[PDB]
Amino acid sequence: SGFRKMAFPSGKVEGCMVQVTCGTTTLNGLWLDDVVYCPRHVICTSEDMLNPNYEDLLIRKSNHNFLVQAGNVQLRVIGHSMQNCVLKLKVDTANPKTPKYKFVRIQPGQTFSVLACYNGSPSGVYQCAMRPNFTIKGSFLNGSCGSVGFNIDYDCVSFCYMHHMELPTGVHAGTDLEGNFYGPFVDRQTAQAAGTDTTITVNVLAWLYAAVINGDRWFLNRFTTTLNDFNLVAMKYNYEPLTQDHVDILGPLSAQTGIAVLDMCASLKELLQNGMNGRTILGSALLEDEFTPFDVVRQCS
Amino acid sequence: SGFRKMAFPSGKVEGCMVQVTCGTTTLNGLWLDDVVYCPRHVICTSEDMLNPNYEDLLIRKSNHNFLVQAGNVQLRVIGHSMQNCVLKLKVDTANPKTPKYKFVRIQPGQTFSVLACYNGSPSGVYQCAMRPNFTIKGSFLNGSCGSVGFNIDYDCVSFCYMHHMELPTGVHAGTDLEGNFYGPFVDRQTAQAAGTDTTITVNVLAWLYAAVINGDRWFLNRFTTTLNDFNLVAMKYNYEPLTQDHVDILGPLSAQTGIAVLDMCASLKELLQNGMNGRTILGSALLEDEFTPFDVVRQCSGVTF
Ligand code: NA
Ligand code: NA
Repeated sequence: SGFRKMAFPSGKVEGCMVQVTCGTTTLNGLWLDDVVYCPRHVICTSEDMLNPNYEDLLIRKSNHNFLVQAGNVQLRVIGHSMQNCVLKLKVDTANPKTPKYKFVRIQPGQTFSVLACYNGSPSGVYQCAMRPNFTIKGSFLNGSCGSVGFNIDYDCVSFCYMHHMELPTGVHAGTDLEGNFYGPFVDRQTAQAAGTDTTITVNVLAWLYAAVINGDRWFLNRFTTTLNDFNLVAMKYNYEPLTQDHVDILGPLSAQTGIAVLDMCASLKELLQNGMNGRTILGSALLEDEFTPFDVVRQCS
Repeated sequence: SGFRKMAFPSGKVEGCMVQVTCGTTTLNGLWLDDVVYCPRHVICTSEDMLNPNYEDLLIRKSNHNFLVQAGNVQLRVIGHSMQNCVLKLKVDTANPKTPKYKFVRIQPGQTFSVLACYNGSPSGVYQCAMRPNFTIKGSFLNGSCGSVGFNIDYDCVSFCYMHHMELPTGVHAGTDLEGNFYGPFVDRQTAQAAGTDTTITVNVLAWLYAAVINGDRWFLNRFTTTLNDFNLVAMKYNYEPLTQDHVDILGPLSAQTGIAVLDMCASLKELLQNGMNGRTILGSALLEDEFTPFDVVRQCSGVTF
């Protein structure tokens, strides 16, 4: 039993982290087969961080301006291209530690693990979620750009996030591994602000189902609700609307515990109205929204 | 910026995990050099688990009774030996992935990373602390026995924990890699219960410093206190005593933030005596105590391995 926020084992990703340097700037890259992926702003200088013209900047670069270091080895860049906001450096050597992998674009509410790196060396691993406003509440210091987020299923690593920047609110923004940003953000240092963040409702309900599994029932009630009445209420607490897709995703947990999905919604509505009265659920005094319905079955059932 | 519960990168340990099978029981083993380590209760069965004699059960076993499996490769056991509560299986192959490593025993309040495995397959990693009552609040389902806990320093892995059992409270108990239990527990099917737990005070203080470093400052006040006066309040609320050594260990963070430890203790005192007034610290409504001062310095400085 017990319920921890759990991250994926990071070994398969550790063997892919490299250091990429252009002029004065050094950040992390991802070495897979004979390609190193990194954020394109590694070619940006102090002078033009507001309105960098990446096409004009990249055409002026030679292969040997890119310094790639895998551990103690220096890799030879033999070609370069840009795909949206991700730089792709072709190297002469394929990474022998390349795992089975794919690139996936995730949706808000989905969870993944982050391997925070500095100078191509791993610092630590943690679990997090894509917030509804397309940011992540990460732990990133200067030089962490290029760290990646991933899931692991069987033996296949699905890369879903690359870190690019921190916003004034302290939260973080990045791209998928095809270089498309999550959310309405751009790799420019002009004024940008995250949209108002909300709670991932389907994840909260999943975590309340996990509590019942693990034996906790003090928050249940005899009421049910209509989907619409629930959303009217939850929106007033800055909760994400619940869709019929979400209701279907929770179908399995509703079976294993015998509590109908709209029944559990009534309990959540009551918790928002009352708080926890000094009590806790699964060791937390706040409602947790970074466990997906999938994670809950992974770790419980 | 940002602050998260962060585990060590686990690659060096994933290369050492194997599956051990004896009779009906299957659990995880740690393969280092030419030895596999695992809990000795793998040789137990239904009849014996209530009151076993591990001396006697083991001399009855033969090397061929132990099926050791590294991925899809099978290791030949050529010797078996017992050290306290861990079984040592000698194999005919040294693990080519053996890291630089060391066996250490940790103290209550210290933190480590756990690589939870099932059938020898690493499944997840999380950060936890050795509670003052010598349990860990982990996440383990059947088949996770033999999962290990570790720290990393520079390039060296310090193995400090091996999981053995779950307690009726849902918390977990285990040993160091020399087979000595943490806490007053035995590897038997007998009535066992965790002692009453307390909160790791020096870690709460470390976490308050982390909140300040990240710009969360509402709980600070103008007041200072005395080690003696705080400890009488701490004991009142089931907090661990704060020793002078704890104060020195927090020195770096007090110098980096300008809040003396006893200045911060006053803030913690007021939080114990008044609550959180309906607001949070680093996104938590409870006081976090699973970050050590060293953990805080390292996440805020960016040390790598
Ligand atoms: Na209900
Ligand atoms: Na104070």
